[PDB]
Amino acid sequence: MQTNPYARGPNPTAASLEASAGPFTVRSFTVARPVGYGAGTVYYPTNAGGTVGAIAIVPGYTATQSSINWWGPRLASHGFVVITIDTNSTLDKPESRSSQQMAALRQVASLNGTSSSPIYGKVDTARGGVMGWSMGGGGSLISAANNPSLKAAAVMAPWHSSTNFSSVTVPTLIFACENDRIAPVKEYALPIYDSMSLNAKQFLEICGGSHSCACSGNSNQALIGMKGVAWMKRFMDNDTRYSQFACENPNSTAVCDFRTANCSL
Repeated sequence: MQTNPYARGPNPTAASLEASAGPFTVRSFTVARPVGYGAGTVYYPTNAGGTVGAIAIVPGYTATQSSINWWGPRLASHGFVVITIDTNSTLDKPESRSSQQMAALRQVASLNGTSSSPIYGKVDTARGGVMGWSMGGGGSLISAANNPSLKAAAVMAPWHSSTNFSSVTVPTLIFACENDRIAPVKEYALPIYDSMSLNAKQFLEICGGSHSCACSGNSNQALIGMKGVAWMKRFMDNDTRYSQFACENPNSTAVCDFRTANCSL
């Protein structure tokens, strides 16, 4: 029997985590009046078996929700309320993306207390997570720095005007793309990872990836999805059942570099 209040769903295996969807049934609606950000889509489970944490995903420079949508149903199907946003302007900088990301999390908490919302009472507004691609990745790390109460972060090919994230205390997973030319691994992703000192962290380089190696439609949704859901489950939920999936080398040929620190089983 489970003793962790935040644990949801059954014992996972690599198979169930590598699938395209988890145990729960996902529905999705469109925020009719976004507050603090451009637009948004809310993915959520109908049968999580209790309230779940909320995750907000921000796309990159020039990009929109379609570049990151594949995360919403994948995460929500495993017991999360996921909001994929568009920014006020696709040119918004990483700092602005942090504000809009956090605003998207606040709106999800507002909607949680709205009787007409489909996520009415389905979100534990005290457990929030941040994700993003490229400049949205940089904005997610900024969100973690400014908001240490967030429970987890996971970013793809992160870009920011600075690589100094030594103050981040939130557990942060970084997907890096080997052949990234817009945010080269050895100049952004990896220097960002090594900078962090006060958190559990993981750096996972996808072999032969371009800047969008983790975007919607990539050929590694089994691994990147397994590791993203595992990380969020492990740290947003205290789900030690996901400890090995989150903390250990997946020994996958799709990975060209793996590093992790302070990831406790």
